[PDB]
Amino acid sequence: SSRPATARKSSGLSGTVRIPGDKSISHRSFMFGGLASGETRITGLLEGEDVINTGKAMQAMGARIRKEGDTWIIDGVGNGGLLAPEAPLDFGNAATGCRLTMGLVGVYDFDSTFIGDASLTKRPMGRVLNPLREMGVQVKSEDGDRLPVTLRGPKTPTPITYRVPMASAQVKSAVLLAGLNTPGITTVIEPIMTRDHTEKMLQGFGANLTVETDADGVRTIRLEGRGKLTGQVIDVPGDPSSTAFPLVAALLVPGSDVTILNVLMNPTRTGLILTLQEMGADIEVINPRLAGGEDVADLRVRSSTLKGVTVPEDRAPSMIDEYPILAVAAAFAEGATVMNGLEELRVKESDRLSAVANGLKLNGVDCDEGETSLVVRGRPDGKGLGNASGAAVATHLDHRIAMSFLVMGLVSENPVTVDDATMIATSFPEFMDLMAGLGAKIELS
Ligand SMILES: C[C@](O[C@@H]1CC(C(=O)O)=C[C@@H](OP(=O)(O)O)[C@H]1O)(C(=O)O)P(=O)(O)O
Repeated sequence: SSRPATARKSSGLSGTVRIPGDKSISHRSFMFGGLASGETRITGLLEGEDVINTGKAMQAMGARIRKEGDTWIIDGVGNGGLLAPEAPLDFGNAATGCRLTMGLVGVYDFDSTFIGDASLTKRPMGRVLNPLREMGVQVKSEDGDRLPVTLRGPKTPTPITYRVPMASAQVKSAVLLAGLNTPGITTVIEPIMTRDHTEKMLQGFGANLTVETDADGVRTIRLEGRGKLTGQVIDVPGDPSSTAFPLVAALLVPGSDVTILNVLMNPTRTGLILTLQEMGADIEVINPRLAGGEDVADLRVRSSTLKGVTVPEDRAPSMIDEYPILAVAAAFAEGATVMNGLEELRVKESDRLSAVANGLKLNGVDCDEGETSLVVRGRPDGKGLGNASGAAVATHLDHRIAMSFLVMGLVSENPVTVDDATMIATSFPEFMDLMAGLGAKIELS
């Protein structure tokens, strides 16, 4: 079952908080630490449900994982050393874990089965299963290439050169991870850059992986297969997608001044910040530095008056998971915010385009949902927004829909209710406590 929650108008958010670790990097830390030779030590790991599921999948294949103090320590099996799992690998709500693991173990000569929850089971897997079929993996999937899926790798996989058709870092990642156990050179060509945690981290683990960018922006990523991977010390930066929630809340709630510490600032993750700055947001980037091999900074966010802007389709990959919270900010901006190139939103935990549009309408917002776009016209004073009758936003098992609308309720004249807050812990278990500490009033049923 589910647990609804209602957000109420706040008098001002204020404080300094450390945001939880980056989910993308956390997933990969468990995966690469579990695969590599020797020991990997991780500090700052996100302990949300999605990451825990990836950890259990790696344990199922032979890695030993334990938490000593505040450090997760992993004893890896070495490249080529994964063991056949006894039972299905349950990824719950996590597409990142599921899709990357399909590439990782699908190329091994044993059977592996992938299952997940009601939301993950409806998402498309063909985007990863097709290149695996080219590599020689035998695939048994449900119609439409959906879970459950059982893979059986060939004795010797075939390396491929794959041009990713949509701006998916998960597809690029799955093909590169498959390349780790494939003899020869695996090449991934990305016409538009997507988050590059896989490339940066594999290089950090010693992989002979190179990235070449043409002047036209196309990336050619080459990986030599069956090479040694060496355990590493990892310091996980703060999640920029989780940061988006208290950050947008601070921009919208009058009388706010919130500082978020140690936030990942890799440009493939900062499209929302750039967009909000263009809308007039007061976001100060403090002490930009290098930590754990990544760019991080502290962000001081203050109440701002926002104006609608046009968000180009090519910025989408750099902020794809932040469209829900951006749409909420647009609900309080002067004028229209226009966002196109949103086809990928329809295949996430929920069809995010439909869920955001329906949630906004339920809460009095004037918006137009297109097949691949969203136009939102705001009401800066928040008058008439929210839902006085207490009607609940349908979250469709999507944690980001739940968090985005709860942020809306801190600003709207009328409270905003979401039908379920139980999935928030998949990526941000600290959400309720963190927001409450800043002054937000959110009542869990
Ligand atoms: C959607 C989501 O976040 C995704 C995680 C992810 C990664 O490699 O770590 C890449 C993107 O997916 P894609 O563009 O390759 O399809 C994100 O949207 C996910 O984990 O599935 P999140 O919203 O649940 O964080």
